[PDB]
Amino acid sequence: LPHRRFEYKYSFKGPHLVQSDGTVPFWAHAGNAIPSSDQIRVAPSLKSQRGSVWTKTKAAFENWEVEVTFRVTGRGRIGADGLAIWYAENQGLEGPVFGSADLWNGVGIFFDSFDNDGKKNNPAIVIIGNNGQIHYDHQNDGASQALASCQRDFRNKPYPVRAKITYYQNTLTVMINNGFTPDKNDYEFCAKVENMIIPAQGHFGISAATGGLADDHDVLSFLTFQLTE
Ligand SMILES: OC[C@H]1O[C@H](O)[C@@H](O)[C@@H](O)[C@@H]1O
Ligand SMILES: [Ca+2]
Ligand SMILES: [Ca+2]
Repeated sequence: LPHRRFEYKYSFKGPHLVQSDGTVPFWAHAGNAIPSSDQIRVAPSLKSQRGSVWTKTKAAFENWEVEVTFRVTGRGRIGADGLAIWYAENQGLEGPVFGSADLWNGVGIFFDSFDNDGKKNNPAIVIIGNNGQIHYDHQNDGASQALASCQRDFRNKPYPVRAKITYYQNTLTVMINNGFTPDKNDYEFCAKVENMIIPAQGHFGISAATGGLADDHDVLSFLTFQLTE
């Protein structure tokens, strides 16, 4: 078991998430994301929305863990498009990849709500690495570019869904609390990538998008911990 050190500079949470100036401390928000005291609505349930929130400053942790609490809520059985969790060399405040910049250097964990390839494998959670030379394949839900994935339904759960994403000793693990209980700590293994290399310094990010179909994409909290052996 590795030691965890909470890092506030790379985190945000309620109940006073937003500053009077409408800014969230230590983070930058772009597009149509709305920051409020309880939560940030990265993408609203309106057509064609892009939202992102990124850390202002880079983090340089050999090992790290991230816990994100989010709600994806939609009227339909089918919703779009999803939310992305980022660790990349540069801020991807705006762009076509779930509200963020494409051709990133780093890893994106995509919570893809919409089955763009008609394989009936969505919603899905997809880990996609990148060195800045790959154009994300939105039409194929990046099936061809995925390092790992699991099928998990994060839409319309009674409690907030929690994602625990750990980078420790070169291994990237994603644990999911699928929001069926009031226990914060009930986690189920979703996917992992072994022996994976990512940039020494990076920005943490969360982004969401909509198209023809829209869901409200909400992040209650983003928590970052440095990890040590
Ligand atoms: O929102 C779902 C779907 O809506 C439209 O069909 C397009 O904008 C797609 O890119 C998007 O995936
Ligand atoms: Ca998709
Ligand atoms: Ca699919």
